[PDB]
Amino acid sequence: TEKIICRDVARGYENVPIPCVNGVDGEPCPEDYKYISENCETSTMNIDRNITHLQHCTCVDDCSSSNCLCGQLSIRCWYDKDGRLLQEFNKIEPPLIFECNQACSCWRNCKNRVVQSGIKVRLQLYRTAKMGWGVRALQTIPQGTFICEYVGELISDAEADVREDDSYLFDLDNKDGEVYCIDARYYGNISRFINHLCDPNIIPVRVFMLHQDLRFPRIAFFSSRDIRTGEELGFDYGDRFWDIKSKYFTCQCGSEKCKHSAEAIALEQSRLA
Amino acid sequence: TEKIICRDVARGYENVPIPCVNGVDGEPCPEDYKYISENCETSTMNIDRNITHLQHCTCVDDCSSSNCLCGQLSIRCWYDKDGRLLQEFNKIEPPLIFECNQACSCWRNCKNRVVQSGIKVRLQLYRTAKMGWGVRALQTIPQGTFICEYVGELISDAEADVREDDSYLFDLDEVYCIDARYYGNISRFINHLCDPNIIPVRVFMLHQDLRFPRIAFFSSRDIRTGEELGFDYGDRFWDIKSKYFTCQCGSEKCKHSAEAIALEQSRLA
Ligand SMILES: C[S@@+](CC[C@H](N)C(=O)[O-])C[C@H]1O[C@@H](n2cnc3c(N)ncnc32)[C@H](O)[C@@H]1O
Ligand SMILES: C[S@@+](CC[C@H](N)C(=O)[O-])C[C@H]1O[C@@H](n2cnc3c(N)ncnc32)[C@H](O)[C@@H]1O
Ligand SMILES: CNc1cc(C)nc(Nc2ccc(OC)c(C3=CCNCCC3)c2)n1
Ligand SMILES: CNc1cc(C)nc(Nc2ccc(OC)c(C3=CCNCCC3)c2)n1
Ligand SMILES: [Zn+2]
Ligand SMILES: [Zn+2]
Ligand SMILES: [Zn+2]
Ligand SMILES: [Zn+2]
Ligand SMILES: [Zn+2]
Ligand SMILES: [Zn+2]
Ligand SMILES: [Zn+2]
Ligand SMILES: [Zn+2]
Repeated sequence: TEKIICRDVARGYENVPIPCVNGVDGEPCPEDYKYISENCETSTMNIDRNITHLQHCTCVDDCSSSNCLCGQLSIRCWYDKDGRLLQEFNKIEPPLIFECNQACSCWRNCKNRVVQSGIKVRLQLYRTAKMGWGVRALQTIPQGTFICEYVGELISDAEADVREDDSYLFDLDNKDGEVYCIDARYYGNISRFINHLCDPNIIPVRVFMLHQDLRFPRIAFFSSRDIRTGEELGFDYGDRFWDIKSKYFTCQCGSEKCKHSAEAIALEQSRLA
Repeated sequence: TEKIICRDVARGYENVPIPCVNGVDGEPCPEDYKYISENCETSTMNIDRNITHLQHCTCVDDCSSSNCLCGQLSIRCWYDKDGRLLQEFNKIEPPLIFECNQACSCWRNCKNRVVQSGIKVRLQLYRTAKMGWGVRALQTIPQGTFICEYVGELISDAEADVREDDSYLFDLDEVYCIDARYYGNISRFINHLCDPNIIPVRVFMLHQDLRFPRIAFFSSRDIRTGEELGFDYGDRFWDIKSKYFTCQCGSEKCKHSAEAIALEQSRLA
């Protein structure tokens, strides 16, 4: 039987509480980590926070025009009037998003500040059947809605390379130079509990807000389709993760489209010869 | 004969709107600065944002216990149940206040997060009689209430020493400064009073880089509606600006007026 174990795993560090339940086994509100709502550093990253380096807009409306420079650096501004991704949004090739910032002319409440406004939808940390902890929606979520940000600790590839647990890494794809990661292992928000789905229902988008240091995009998940209450959430972890993790365990998403089940895995070894 | 010029000079960045009114002359909503709710940088200040260098507490309560480490770092926690300073607060030389942080065990709603929770009282930017713009209250403000932070651009004393205008400099105790000239919030418009109803306090929140305390204003006594806010700018400012102009605070205790500046000029010779 199900029961509210933690009333709010975010200790009210979010716009809404995110409670945790377990109706599958006897594991408690996990506490092998620290909840944070915003990214953190351990080493010196020296994010460029130079207010003059900020590409801003001069809009004096609600930034709903196409003349918003902030909403040009991403071709179009990709948010509708209700702060959803355009139905025509490039869901496979997600461009960089530059939200309005503190150098802009617009008001804090313009139409180009979705991600920076924090979680809005009601989420729940819950015990899955076969994947441990997972996240699910306690409400329908229209396609294109912002769910939550992938928050954790900022580290270099050289740091990631030598960390015991690689279970909670997230790659920040940068065109040039050195590469960086978010490790949600020791520090993280709700999103650290999102599982991999072979048939995903959210997508990550690299976003820029209070700063535009291309080394460190913030990662925001939006719903790639309508989501029915109670439905588990999950993005595609991609092959990097699976190539490493397969020999240790097997996908359990269950989707017939499953590309990483013990069955589909062995089918390709069988297809080999 | 008073007009409302900006609905909110903070462009909706504060918890509340801060409107501007002019009942004196024909000067409009000031617009030769950028309004920001949080301190900004131009050049790198290399603040220490390392979460492990954060001294945290491990309370499970609302941090009311005398056992909250954060509280102790400040001698004790100086906030009452409603977030106001204690009547027994050192108003002359106030201690640094370490608020709870993101590494603390406590909840975001604990008793030790006043300043980080933003402006609560209703303020208004208005045109004074002889002091240009000023900030006044729209409500009574109980003593020890948190008002606003002095927000601006962090600069070294080397940088400050060669800034054209030194009118929006606020000093921290390596020397660094907040210059609210090109970037600032409502506090950039608080005038100087010889009878100051607010005091600065150095605070730490998301980080504990001691070079960079954030500056919070609290009422030093009760404040009636309409009453103008103002803090003693200190003698550094006046020993510079005296020869340029003189204090118009209007106080009977005023110590920088034309009268006073001449009274001590001759009270000597
Ligand atoms: C970032 S964590 C997600 C939260 C995790 N379920 C937990 O309870 O901590 C990812 C780890 O959860 C498990 N996991 C996530 N998605 C899975 C999936 N689709 N199938 C099987 N295990 C999965 C694996 O142990 C994986 O290394
Ligand atoms: C930090 S600004 C205060 C905002 C200023 N009233 C304005 O209109 O922008 C400080 C400047 O305001 C004026 N000022 C502030 N306090 C004053 C006082 N007590 N008497 C006269 N002028 C004052 C002087 O021009 C001073 O250099
Ligand atoms: C270990 N060193 C590095 C270095 C870099 C640049 N990226 C990564 N990324 C990485 C590696 C392994 C992973 O799983 C085994 C993952 C993922 C972890 C779970 N979160 C979803 C993304 C895949 C990411 N790791
Ligand atoms: C110009 N260079 C420097 C360097 C340093 C370390 N401090 C300062 N502080 C300073 C100088 C002049 C001031 O007024 C003329 C002020 C003040 C400005 C207005 N705000 C009230 C505090 C006094 C501060 N200035
Ligand atoms: Zn705009
Ligand atoms: Zn903008
Ligand atoms: Zn905008
Ligand atoms: Zn699968
Ligand atoms: Zn505490
Ligand atoms: Zn604390
Ligand atoms: Zn606390
Ligand atoms: Zn005076």
